[PDB]
Amino acid sequence: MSQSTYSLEQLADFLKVEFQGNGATLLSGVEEIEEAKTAHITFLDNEKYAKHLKSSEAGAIIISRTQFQKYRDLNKNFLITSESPSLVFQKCLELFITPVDSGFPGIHPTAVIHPTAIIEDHVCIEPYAVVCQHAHVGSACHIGSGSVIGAYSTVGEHSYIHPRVVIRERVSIGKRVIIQPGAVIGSCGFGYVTSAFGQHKHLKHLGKVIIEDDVEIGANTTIDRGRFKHSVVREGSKIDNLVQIAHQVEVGQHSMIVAQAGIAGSTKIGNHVIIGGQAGITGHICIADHVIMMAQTGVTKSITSPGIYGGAPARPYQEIHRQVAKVRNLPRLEERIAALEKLVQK
Amino acid sequence: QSTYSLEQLADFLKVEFQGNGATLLSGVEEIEEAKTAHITFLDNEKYAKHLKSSEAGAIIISRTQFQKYRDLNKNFLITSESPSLVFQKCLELFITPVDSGFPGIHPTAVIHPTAIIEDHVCIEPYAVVCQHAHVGSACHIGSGSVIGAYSTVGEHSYIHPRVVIRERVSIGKRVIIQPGAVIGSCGFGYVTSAFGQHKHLKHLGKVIIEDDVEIGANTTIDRGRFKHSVVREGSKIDNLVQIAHQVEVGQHSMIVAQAGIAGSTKIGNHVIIGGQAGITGHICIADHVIMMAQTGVTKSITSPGIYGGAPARPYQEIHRQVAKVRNLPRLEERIAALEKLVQKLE
Amino acid sequence: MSQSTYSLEQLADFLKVEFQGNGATLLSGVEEIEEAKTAHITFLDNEKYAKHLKSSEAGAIIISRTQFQKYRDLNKNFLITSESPSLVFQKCLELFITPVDSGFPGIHPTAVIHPTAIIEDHVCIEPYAVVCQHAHVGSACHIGSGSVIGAYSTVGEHSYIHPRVVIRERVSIGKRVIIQPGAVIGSCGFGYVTSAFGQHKHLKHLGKVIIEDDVEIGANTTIDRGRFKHSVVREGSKIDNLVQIAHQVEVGQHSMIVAQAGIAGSTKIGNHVIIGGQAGITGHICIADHVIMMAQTGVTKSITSPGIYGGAPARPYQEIHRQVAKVRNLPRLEERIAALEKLVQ
Ligand SMILES: CC(=O)N[C@H]1[C@@H](OP(=O)(O)OP(=O)(O)OC[C@H]2O[C@@H](n3ccc(=O)[nH]c3=O)[C@H](O)[C@@H]2O)O[C@H](CO)[C@@H](O)[C@@H]1O
Ligand SMILES: CCCCCCCCCCCCCCCC(=O)O
Ligand SMILES: CCCCCCCCCCCCCCCC(=O)O
Ligand SMILES: CCCCCCCCCCCCCCCC(=O)O
Repeated sequence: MSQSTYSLEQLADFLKVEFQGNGATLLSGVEEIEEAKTAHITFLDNEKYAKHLKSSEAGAIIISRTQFQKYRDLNKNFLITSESPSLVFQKCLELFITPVDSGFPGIHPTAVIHPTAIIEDHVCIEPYAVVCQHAHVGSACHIGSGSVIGAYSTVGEHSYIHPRVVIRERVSIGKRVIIQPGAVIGSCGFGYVTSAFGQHKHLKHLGKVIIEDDVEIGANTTIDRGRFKHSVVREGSKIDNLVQIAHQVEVGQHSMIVAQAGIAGSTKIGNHVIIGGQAGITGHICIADHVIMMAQTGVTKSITSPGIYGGAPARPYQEIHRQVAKVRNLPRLEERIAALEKLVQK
Repeated sequence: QSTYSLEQLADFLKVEFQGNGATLLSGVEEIEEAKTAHITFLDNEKYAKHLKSSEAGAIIISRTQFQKYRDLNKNFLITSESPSLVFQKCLELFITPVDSGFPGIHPTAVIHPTAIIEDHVCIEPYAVVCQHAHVGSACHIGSGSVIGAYSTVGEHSYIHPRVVIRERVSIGKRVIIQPGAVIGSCGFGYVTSAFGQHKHLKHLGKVIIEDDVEIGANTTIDRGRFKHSVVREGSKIDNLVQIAHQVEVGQHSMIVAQAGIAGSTKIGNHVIIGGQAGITGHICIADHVIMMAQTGVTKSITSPGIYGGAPARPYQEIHRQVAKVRNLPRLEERIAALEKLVQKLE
Repeated sequence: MSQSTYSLEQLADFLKVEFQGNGATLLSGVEEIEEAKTAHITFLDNEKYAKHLKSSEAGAIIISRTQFQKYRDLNKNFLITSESPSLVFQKCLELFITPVDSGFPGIHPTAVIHPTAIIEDHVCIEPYAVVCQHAHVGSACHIGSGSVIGAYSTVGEHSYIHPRVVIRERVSIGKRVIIQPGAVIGSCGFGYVTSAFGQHKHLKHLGKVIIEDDVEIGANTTIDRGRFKHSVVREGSKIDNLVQIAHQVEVGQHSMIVAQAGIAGSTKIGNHVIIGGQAGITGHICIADHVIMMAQTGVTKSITSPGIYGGAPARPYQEIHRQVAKVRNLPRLEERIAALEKLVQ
């Protein structure tokens, strides 16, 4: 059974949103548009859902103003918003599954905080978390169970650090950053001096890592500091689980890096970039703004222009689509040769 | 340390032997490396090289492979069961397992007043059990592990140190979780805005880990927005694997290390995923499908059998295409052999 | 707070190095060769750069004696060394940026140490680290916050273990070994016996993990133990972030494994081997000494002689470079066929 029941109108009012349809319609859960039934709230998200909308049995559909002007004649209950539909849907989702926390509010007796560390107002620090010398945790932060905030590291207001995250020394974490469990920020970069015919001597890496506002970093993802320059991750970028970011990597604004991709040292990535799952980018190159790399891409040279790329080495997608096809067509090209090899006349 | 004779072993294992029964054995070893004091085993068409000239004092072997080598004057232990399983029986005679030496519930374990901890459970130093969690009987919760809000761990499960189990996770019976794993990380899903900017969505689905599942070190399993992610019973998952939001892994399936499945993909029962393979989201993998290491699965696999390559094709077809790509200089030379016969002048 | 400025001459005296140029030149930081300004010390270690040298604006360039001869005519401030310019550069770096510890000296009161664990002199153990029955921490070792040192595991003198590393039971860690946060040393190997109905039997692992001296291991890298014999990483090898080292893998000496690479069971890597980022190596094979594997390599067969290998399946550099070129050429190739086929024989 469900947690709550709402009428269309009651919910529209709660959401400070407009509605069209039957205000007395009863709503008791959420569902994706292709599976929603009378009782369900759903949303339309701007894709080929034309016929997904007409055939929708949902009791309430969250739709933007522009999209509603186009489907005004349809006999459906709409919740009409100026915000993005998915975001308003999120608000409806949390009426049915309320978000929950660990049950340890404020600073826990077992939190270890260095006397020189500065903790601001209204912060939560969970069991066994460690805050090292001269660190600075901004107001309304959450430091999860057993996380380490390293020496001289700053954490901007409203950031949410999950359990067992390690933030090493000299790391700048911006406002409203979300780090999932098991991330390591400011691990030493993979750089050495070579000696005695190939033996490798450790170099101390003294660069920072700068994590700007509204950045998210996924579970077990590792971000290496530069040797003397900073690794940076700019505003609004999101980074999925299990990603390697190497020393002195720059990742521009509102970029996205999907699980298990890796970027080698000293590479810059532009703004509005998508790096697909398991892709890899060599060191010492650049990726332009608005580039999209397909999963499992291997980037060997700089990309200087926007568009989709894939393969290894990466090529513009038109080129590798062609490549895969010509390769698959090899036997048919060989029978084409053998037939033309048969013609050996006088 | 103890010692066993060939007859003294055959009788314990309840197995038939052949050779010198008074032979003295004192350990296990790999077929190539085993001397007189060593028990070994054969379980390959591709390890037969090392049998003809082995020095083991006992060779565990199947009724099938025995038919090839019974003429050889080696000491055998012949089984109608898995040679490797019987091998394990011998190995567990010579090496004992060892624990931390922190029995029961440690004084430093933080258990929220509203959590339920059953009987005969071990919770190691600095582990944190959050509100309304249920830890079943005969469980082991490793040092510094987190058991999130409203999460349950079925009886006889084993959570290694520094594992993070987040909110509303269901861990089934006799599950083993290796160190560093993160169960119930947030799925990589965002709301894109007017200016290409990405808005965080709290993911509120469950992760359901069924009975007998094992999960490797530093592996990450994401939860769906509101629908569930599932790893069905029997499935074994290796190190450094990404399991994305709302993925469903069928029963008795294997996912090898560094492999990755993208959001909303369903994997059938008895599927093997070779290492470093990635599979795209929103597709289906049929039961009994085997993906080779480094496979790149772009489209749903409808039929069972072995697949490999990127894009994924059946074994026979990629093996073929690898051969035909290798043969391109030959193919071009026979075009040069043909562009030379333009000697057709008049 | 090292807002510090030194003179080129002071620098040279500190470093014990010859200089060419204005000794009064004021240096107040470090920079990479193509960005260095008059306030900046930089270095040239690779001839791969050197094109940035002629135009360089650095207030000092750390250079070798050979390179000086090559570039003598030039009007630059040089610090001339018989050592590695990158190792001399490091001494300058450390002059402007000072390493910082956590500020938790010695053994922190909240460290759990089993009555049967052995702790030597001058050891740091940080808040909430856990040391199990019969473990051994060497002299002058650092055990970072919340790290676990498992049952009967030894950590050799002068090792540095960062926060939340899990060192499991029966792991030997050598001298001077560094382990970045989150690595897991001694997880169970991935070993099973699939039954007729399709179900998979867990095989208990009781072998060990041996990490030799001067080895380094990256963040969240995971090194599994063997069914009955040890996984081993030999002297001076450096393993990057997020790597899979399976059960019974042996890594030789002075080898390097770049991030996300992976190696399957019972595989042998020789000495002075480089495995590139994201590369993958099957089980039960060997890689010869002095082999270089390109990034994203898929090695399916043993490499038995030295050199450079790339692609998936891996081939020597020559065969793989040629293959890419020939695949790249298929439209041009069938174009030659398209021209041929319009014969009227
Ligand atoms: C993959 C990648 O991107 N770089 C690799 C390469 O870097 P490489 O040796 O080229 O230089 P690194 O990036 O390691 O050194 C740090 C910085 O020094 C600067 N610099 C380098 C040489 C020089 O003569 N003058 C100078 O100013 C470079 O711009 C670099 O950003 O070999 C190192 C040897 O272990 C690895 O750590 C690095 O991962
Ligand atoms: C140049 C080799 C050809 C194949 C294409 C390879 C693309 C590069 C993949 C490297 C993975 C990046 C991992 C980061 C490692 C690090 O630098 O610390
Ligand atoms: C169309 C894709 C081209 C290549 C095919 C390779 C399959 C993709 C591999 C990606 C694996 C990573 C999945 C995690 C995704 C996530 O968490 O959002
Ligand atoms: C066509 C041949 C397949 C492609 C080549 C892939 C080479 C192997 C890549 C996977 C590495 C396996 C490491 C996983 C460790 C483990 O088994 O636990």
